[PDB]
Amino acid sequence: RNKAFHQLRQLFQQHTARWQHELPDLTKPQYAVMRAIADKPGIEQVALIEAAVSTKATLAEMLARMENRGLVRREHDAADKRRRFVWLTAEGEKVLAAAIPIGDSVDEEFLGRLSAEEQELFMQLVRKMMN
Amino acid sequence: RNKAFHQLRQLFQQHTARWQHELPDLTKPQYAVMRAIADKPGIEQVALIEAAVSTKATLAEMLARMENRGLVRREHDAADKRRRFVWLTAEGEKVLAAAIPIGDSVDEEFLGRLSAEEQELFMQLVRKMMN
Repeated sequence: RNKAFHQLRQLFQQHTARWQHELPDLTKPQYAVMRAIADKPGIEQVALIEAAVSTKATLAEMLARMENRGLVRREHDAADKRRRFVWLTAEGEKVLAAAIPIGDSVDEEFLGRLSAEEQELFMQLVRKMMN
Repeated sequence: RNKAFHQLRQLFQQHTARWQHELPDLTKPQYAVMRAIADKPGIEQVALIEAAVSTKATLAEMLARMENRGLVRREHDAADKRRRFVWLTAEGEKVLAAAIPIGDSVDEEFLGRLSAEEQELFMQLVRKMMN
């Protein structure tokens, strides 16, 4: 179709499908969460919605499953047990470190068909469409 | 993040969220299916996976729910009851015709921040990354 956002879902689904084959137990939302926890340990669970793209509900179920698999650990505010702080466990660290090159490689199967200038320009368009 | 595909999911989720508010009972996959049935009535259910971006399973559940709401109707091959042909009902026609301007409008909140040349160029990048 000639619809930009239809072709967008085409590209996004192909990337997701390749991601699923390569990382069957770590989806892109789960991977992004873990990336965001690594470069900000103790990040607030609420601040992790922007840093990972999600809703409060989806992040809650995600973090529960990751907590259930020993990938992350969480601590609460003593004054407001609603707010939570999230860290990556040593097991989660190992999972994340191994997944980064695989994710980069899945990105590269698509980004690699673009020049560095084209990749940068794709990024400025996507950012201009958001802000 | 500086990751093109992370920002892609950012843009795609914002568009989906606005789509959900405007068309709560017609998701983008459901809308794309209906568009593809309109300009090819009697299309084979299997051929509707490409024309709508989906898996066989997701399309089956989608078409069942749409059939259950009288939006589409289906006929089978007499020699192979597995294969199905899909049409839009008159009620589905009305739903589709009303949804097209709303969808275009949701697309426009993002595409409108781009010049015609920028929109065309975003499309060539997305297509170059797929083929």
